[PDB]
Amino acid sequence: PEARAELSSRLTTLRNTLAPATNDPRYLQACGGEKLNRFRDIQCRRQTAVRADLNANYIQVGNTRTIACQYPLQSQLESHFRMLAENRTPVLAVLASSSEIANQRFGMPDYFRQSGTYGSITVESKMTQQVGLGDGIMADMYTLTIREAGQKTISVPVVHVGNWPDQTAVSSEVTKALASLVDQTAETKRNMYESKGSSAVADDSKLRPVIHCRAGVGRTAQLIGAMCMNDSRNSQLSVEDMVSQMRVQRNGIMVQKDEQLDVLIKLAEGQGRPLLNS
Amino acid sequence: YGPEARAELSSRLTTLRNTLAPATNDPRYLQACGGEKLNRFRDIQCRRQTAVRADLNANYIQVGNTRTIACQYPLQSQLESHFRMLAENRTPVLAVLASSSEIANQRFGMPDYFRQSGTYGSITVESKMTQQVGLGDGIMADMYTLTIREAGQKTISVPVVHVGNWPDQTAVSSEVTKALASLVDQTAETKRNMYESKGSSAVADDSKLRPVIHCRAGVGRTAQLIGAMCMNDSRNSQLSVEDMVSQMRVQRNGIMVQKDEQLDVLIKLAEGQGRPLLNS
Repeated sequence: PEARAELSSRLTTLRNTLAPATNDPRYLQACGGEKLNRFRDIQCRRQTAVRADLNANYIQVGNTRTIACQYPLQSQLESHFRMLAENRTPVLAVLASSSEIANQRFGMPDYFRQSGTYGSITVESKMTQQVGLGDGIMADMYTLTIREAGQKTISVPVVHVGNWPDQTAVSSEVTKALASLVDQTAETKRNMYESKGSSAVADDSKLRPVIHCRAGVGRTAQLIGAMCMNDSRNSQLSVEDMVSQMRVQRNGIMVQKDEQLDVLIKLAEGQGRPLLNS
Repeated sequence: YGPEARAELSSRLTTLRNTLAPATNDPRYLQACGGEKLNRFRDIQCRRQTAVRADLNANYIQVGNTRTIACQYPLQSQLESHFRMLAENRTPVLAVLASSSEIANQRFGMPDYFRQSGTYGSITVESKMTQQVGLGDGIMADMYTLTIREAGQKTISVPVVHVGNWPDQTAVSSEVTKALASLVDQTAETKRNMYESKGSSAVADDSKLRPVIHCRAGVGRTAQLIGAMCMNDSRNSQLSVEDMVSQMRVQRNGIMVQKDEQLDVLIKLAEGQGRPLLNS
């Protein structure tokens, strides 16, 4: 009760500090009258921005490097597939469910289960299997081939959690299962780039897991937090440090709901990881 | 816990299971009287000593402080006796752990007795669904009030917690199981206190006001929920996981905790409490 409440106070204060002012120099602004942020108040830390036209950030919490982003707006699809291609994406985790995707009010393009042409990019996907994660939650696996004029064809593994519960929170147990599936798909594809001699492997802003739910601050932060607690080398980090690093690297809302922070506390607890600093 | 301790736990439990295996017309197990099918599955029998009625495959279980009734899903021909058990028991909560998909598969012969209104010999029942409660990971408990009316007898209302979308394929995590054990306890606690303010004589009877729990055979998911309910009680602290599964098996049959995945939920919950797995 006590330490959790204190953890919330420090994170609320940080959040308030990070709040976006009008045309805030810390946050990426829409250059050119195109809509950049899907939600007016979930903005992109400029400094860690991957591209000027996407609301997406490079995050690194300890040893864990990922890209967290919002679900791309229809107009952002070509830049979004360019980000996935240049990054040589070892795994793309989509945490928005099929019910969310299919509800047109939300305007979330089904870009990875269909084949399409986006400016100069042609993509096609193939479903290869479903993997159970626990409690009936299933990850549907797809191969996304991105082809571009004059450029190489890049294949991106997609882990889609098709039936992520729209109502309840996902347990820490299913979250750890999903973090582990995401690391193993990433490890495998990374070793394929390595055996083919891609320069990609030497460049630390490449081969990063790309993770997004709808806005890229709730579920996204739950999974990234779990992937960090999973890598041994992150031993020294408290929950206070991890959420803090995510917030100053994307925006103040990373780990948006209490239900998401409780999953991070449960996992921490199971490791003897500290919640707070001191 | 350690792979080693878990493996030893499985050895002790397998030996007990083999000690308890039913011989032909075994005196420890309830035998079908006449040409009436008693057992929904012929290998999953009913311990005679703790049996509730001679015509049901259902047992009184008491692990430490926790008293429940575990039964198989009643066969069509057992529905009147089943409703009599639920009424005489003054059942505070009936937890049904078989999903809607299982119930609707006619090959399985599982009568949908709690979501419909019907007449079974002299008993008339009716249900009303009152609300769904979310347990975690998209699993939902659908709540129903079952009213059992019988000629010359009182009308009794049984709260039903139905886990409508219990996953048919995977195991249910310890987190959702803990959420389900707690809903069941709270529903029971409430109906128990209504009988108490009304002055029910039943609250002093230790064979009454027991949670009735059943899945399909009443040995797998049933054993998972009952183990969790025992661990939610402070007076059961001294008991290892070996003692709880061993008592359940001697009180019903030795298939209680039917799968390894069921045992692993019990080990995860145990671990989170610093409860021991083994005895010594």
